[PDB]
Amino acid sequence: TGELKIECPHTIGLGQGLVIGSVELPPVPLTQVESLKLESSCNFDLHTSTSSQQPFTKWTWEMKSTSFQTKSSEINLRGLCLVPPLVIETAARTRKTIACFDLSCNQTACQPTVFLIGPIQTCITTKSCLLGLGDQRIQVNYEKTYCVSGQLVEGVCFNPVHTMALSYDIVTVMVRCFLIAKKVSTGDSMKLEKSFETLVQKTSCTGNGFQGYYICLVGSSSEPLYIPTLDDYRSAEVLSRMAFAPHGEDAMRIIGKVTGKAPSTESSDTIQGVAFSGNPLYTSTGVLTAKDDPVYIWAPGIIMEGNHSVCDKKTLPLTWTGFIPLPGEIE
Ligand SMILES: *[C@@H]1O[C@H](CO)[C@@H](O[C@@H]2O[C@H](CO)[C@@H](O[C@@H]3O[C@H](CO)[C@@H](O)[C@H](O[C@H]4O[C@H](CO)[C@@H](O)[C@H](O)[C@@H]4O)[C@@H]3O)[C@H](O)[C@H]2NC(C)=O)[C@H](O)[C@H]1NC(C)=O
Ligand SMILES: *[C@@H]1O[C@H](CO)[C@@H](O[C@@H]2O[C@H](CO)[C@@H](O)[C@H](O)[C@H]2NC(C)=O)[C@H](O)[C@H]1NC(C)=O
Repeated sequence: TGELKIECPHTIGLGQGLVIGSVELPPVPLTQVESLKLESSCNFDLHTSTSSQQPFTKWTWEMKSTSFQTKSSEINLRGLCLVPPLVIETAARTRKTIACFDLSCNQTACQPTVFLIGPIQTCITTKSCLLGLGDQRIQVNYEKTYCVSGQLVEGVCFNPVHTMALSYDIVTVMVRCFLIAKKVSTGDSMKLEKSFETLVQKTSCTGNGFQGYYICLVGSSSEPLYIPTLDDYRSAEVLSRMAFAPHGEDAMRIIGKVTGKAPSTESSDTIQGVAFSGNPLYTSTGVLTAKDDPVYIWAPGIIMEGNHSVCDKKTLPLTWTGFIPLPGEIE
């Protein structure tokens, strides 16, 4: 039994906050990954979006005798954290709970990371409940916070700044973000990879057309944070940490550079990365930055290219976990 801890605040407050928790489970063989279904015995209202079938290009490597053979094909996965637009943003109002997983994989095995997001009211209704994923049971524990006004962060009770203007103590908090595909008809407002390129590039990249955004939750509970929100200091912070740690923040053995075709029907290579063996470390899921219409990739045993300074064959991860410093008061 794994443990997914939810830190519950003393009050609901302004209504629009969500709780979030997550746990990384033990390795399962690859052949079992396509069968994985999240089950819930919990007394909450599961959003059905994530358990539908979702098309991915599977990209894999084998030793050959540069010394690699890669290949790819299109498959359907279910239960992954591909959250539709507005679902997280309006979950406090709809009273919907999002439960989904990401995959961190080597060639032969995957560690699912289960994410649970939902309304703060769940803390009134629920002390503990169970999720299942394949053969693993997950104990969700809702636990009331030691603090009076904030959250337990690095063993310290902390409340961040709230005002919209400019004016403190500084505490480093966890941020968890989910990639959302969202197109507009006209212009470049949703061209997410262009935002990264302005932050970390010298010269002009021609074709990074992916349209979407990240939706993030800060700490154990917060209102959703949209990335990018141009004049928000927290958005700026998350983007900068993403730009320097594109596979998130926290033995794996690097073998070499690999390329491949995504989707597999492409005549030439559209993706690159670094093949590895040993313990999976980063998530193995992302989207090509080059296509407006998302091309989703699952690349077990390969760290797909996420360096924003590169122009071609790069990706954005489906989920991203890191840390940002927040100004506020320790109490
Ligand atoms: C992908 O990652 C997975 C998980 O990280 C990894 O598979 C695991 O590898 C370890 C070690 O390579 C396996 O450990 C074995 O566990 C059994 C359980 O009873 C032990 O009995 C074994 O012990 C013997 O082997 C050791 C070899 O050094 C000795 O020190 C020891 O005294 C024993 O003789 C053994 O350690 C584990 O079972 C698997 N896990 C899974 C889920 O299959 C895998 O190697 C990674 N894949 C790649 C391609 O890198
Ligand atoms: C991210 O990508 C850029 C461009 O490929 C890499 O920048 C080069 O890095 C080498 C060694 O650090 C330098 O000698 C080159 O002059 C750099 N070129 C440019 C255009 O900046 C960068 O190292 C990559 N970051 C990684 C792999 O972490």
